Amino acid sequence: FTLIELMIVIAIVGILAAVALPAYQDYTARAQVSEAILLAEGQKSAVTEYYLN
Amino acid sequence: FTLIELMIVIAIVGILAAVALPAYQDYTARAQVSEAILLAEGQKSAVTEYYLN
Repeated sequence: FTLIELMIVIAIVGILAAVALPAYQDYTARAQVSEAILLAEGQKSAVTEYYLN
Repeated sequence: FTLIELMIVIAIVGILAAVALPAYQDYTARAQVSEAILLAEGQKSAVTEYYLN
């Protein structure tokens, strides 16, 4: 008898595929969301520039 | 794990927008306040001119 050793595999086979993937496509999103933010960084002072002058 | 690298961005994203902007719209004001002063410069001697003669 070994099957419970196979059972535990197929328990490992059914993986979670952690929410630490989709919370980190949401924070990979935070990466390229930031890529949008880093654009905004340029306009921060330029928009400001119009706003002040 | 990298998120603290994203955290620190969004700490950089929330910028100060330094008071060295509004203290220097107040001193940009000092520029065009001076533009009013540089007008006054002409009247300094002309007002004086009436005052003396």
